[PDB]
Amino acid sequence: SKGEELFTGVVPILVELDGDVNGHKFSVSGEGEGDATYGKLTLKFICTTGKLPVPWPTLVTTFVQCFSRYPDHMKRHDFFKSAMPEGYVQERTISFKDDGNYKTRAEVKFEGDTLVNRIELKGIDFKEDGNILGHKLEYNYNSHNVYITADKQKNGIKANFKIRHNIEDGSVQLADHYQQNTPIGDGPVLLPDNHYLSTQSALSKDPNEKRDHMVLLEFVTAAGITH
Repeated sequence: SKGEELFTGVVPILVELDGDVNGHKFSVSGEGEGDATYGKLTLKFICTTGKLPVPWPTLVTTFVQCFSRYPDHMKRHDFFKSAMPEGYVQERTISFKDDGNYKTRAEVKFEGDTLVNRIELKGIDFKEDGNILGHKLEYNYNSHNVYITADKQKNGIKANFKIRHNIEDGSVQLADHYQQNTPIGDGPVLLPDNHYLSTQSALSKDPNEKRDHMVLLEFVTAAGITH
């Protein structure tokens, strides 16, 4: 795609989120850069409203799959880059097993040469002292498969996957994800064959940062198609 060519080098990224989870209103700003050649993301996020009222890991999937590494032979399946620069809408329902849900609506597009992800997040029916509002999740992140399918009537894609958040007692908090993406612009976009994105993420802290924050290093490769 034409859009593919926008990602051959390192691209600056901005993430802005406004959230309301059980009436706790918050905002997050993130900065960093992506190198889709290597499937690579590096960002730092700051909660600009004070303390983040949910655990940082729960927001990772919400906080730019255009930076996934599509192998050359899978170029024709890369919806995400094909929608650029005009971008795509990304909507999800994230269901935390036996707890509440997030519903997110985001727009991912270029502002100049910077790739931007603007998100509105709404969370409801969380348990006051469950794993989310009670901050019982470990500060770490597992490796997942994101299963993608074409959504032809929307000129886009769907994704369905399970995220596992480790709980501090050694257990796991499942977060079922259902996702739909829709292009914004009028250029042709790629409608993929079934495939998945294999993810890995490492969370850290900046030792000199006293605001509530998250440093994220993530690698994602598309897979599941041989030719």
